[PDB]
Amino acid sequence: SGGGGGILEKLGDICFSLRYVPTAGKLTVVILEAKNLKKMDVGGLSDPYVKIHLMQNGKRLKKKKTTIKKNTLNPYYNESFSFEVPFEQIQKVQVVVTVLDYDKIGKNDAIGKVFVGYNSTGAELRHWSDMLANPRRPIAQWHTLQVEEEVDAMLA
Ligand SMILES: [Ca+2]
Ligand SMILES: [Ca+2]
Repeated sequence: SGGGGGILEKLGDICFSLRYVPTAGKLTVVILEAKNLKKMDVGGLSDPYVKIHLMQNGKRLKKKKTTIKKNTLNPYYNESFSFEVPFEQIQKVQVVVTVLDYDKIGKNDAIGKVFVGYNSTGAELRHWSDMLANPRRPIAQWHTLQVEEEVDAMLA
């Protein structure tokens, strides 16, 4: 129950898999696809890419990013990323997933973001809990993107 703050924001959705291997402390995130993204270019669509942050206690510990897909609101990525998180800390971290529009000049604006892990709620918490309940098993799930203002207030 609960969560769902981004549902009516109409920013789009992201699908990714999570896998956690406790013995090795290996956390794998595969960015699969996004859909229904907000348009971010005047006269056009968006040039989306995805950033992943590992966080704890308001600090960005590690940063990864996908390739950029041009001129689409429904990008497919299928790009894998791994992090090292010891089992004693896996219930105390966040994985933050942000979709942004690439612009050749100017700060790349976020479309929206979500996080899973500590302090996550709703479908975000469910995905994380499913990951932890099933060591070594990759679990794919869709998430609704939420405005950065809101998500960042929860992460800070
Ligand atoms: Ca733009
Ligand atoms: Ca752009």
